[PDB]
Amino acid sequence: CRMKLITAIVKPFTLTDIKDALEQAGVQGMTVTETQGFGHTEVYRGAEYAVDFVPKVKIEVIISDAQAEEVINIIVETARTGKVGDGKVWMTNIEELVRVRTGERGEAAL
Amino acid sequence: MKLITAIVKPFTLTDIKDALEQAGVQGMTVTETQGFGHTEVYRGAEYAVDFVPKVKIEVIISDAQAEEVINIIVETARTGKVGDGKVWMTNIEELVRVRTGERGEAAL
Amino acid sequence: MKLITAIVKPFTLTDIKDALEQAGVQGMTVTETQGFGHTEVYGAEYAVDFVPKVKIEVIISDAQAEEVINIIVETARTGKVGDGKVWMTNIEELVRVRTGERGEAAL
Repeated sequence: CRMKLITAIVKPFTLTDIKDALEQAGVQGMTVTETQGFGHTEVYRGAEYAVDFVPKVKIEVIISDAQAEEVINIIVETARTGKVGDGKVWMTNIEELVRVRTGERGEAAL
Repeated sequence: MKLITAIVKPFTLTDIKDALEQAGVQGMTVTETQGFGHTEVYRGAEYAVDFVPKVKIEVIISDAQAEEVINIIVETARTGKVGDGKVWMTNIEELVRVRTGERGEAAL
Repeated sequence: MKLITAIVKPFTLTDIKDALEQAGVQGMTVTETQGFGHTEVYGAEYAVDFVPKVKIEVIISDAQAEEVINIIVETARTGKVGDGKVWMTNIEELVRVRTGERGEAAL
């Protein structure tokens, strides 16, 4: 069983819907971090400073390769609003996974 | 090169930092992140109203040390109570030190 | 498809974004993160000192990966310790949320 990390950067107000849709599908362990994209600029002692940012959330969930397609579609179809900046979803390969409490590995750790 | 990522209870953070230093492992970075533990309805929409604070720690380590870094994090983050989190490894295909331009193992 | 990640000093952020933008590279996201700089106990130790950094991530094709890495390395460099690191990880699937485009079409 091959592990995969699904990462998505989406608009913040889609978070709860994304959570609920993944829970409904038996997918748990989602974590979320606040992040930013860029929208003008100002100068101060030799550096440029953006004064305008777009708030996003980065969500991550770990699942088996067999669920990956389903999970990606759930996130995409739930995060979409039709406006620019709806975000991206990408997959990365996980070579080893350990559940801290039990020491379980692989599928036993999902 | 390998990236070790772990999401653990916040209060284990500097025990983990100390344990990795003792094993000669440095370069850790930490970001605050949230898990989920309840939901509220407001105008036909659902809003998560309950989050669990965690920290996301990342360390870049040679393949030779990857397994002991994983097991050091696991034993030090472990409380036995639920929510202890997870540790995982992803492959790094290129690594560069910004200041010197060194690449690969020279960049650790 | 490749993910470029960099931990850099926070005052380089908009310069790096400017440089990448001039090279036609878009989609950068940035997250505040912390490195370590003394300690007291409470029964666990507690570090009272952290060094602020910014994590930047940009997704690019294999073809541009080396250009992007050098732009970030060159723009983020100050010459003083703590300048950070840049690393590349493989992306196996990429989807643009608004359209459903995949792969190269999702950049």
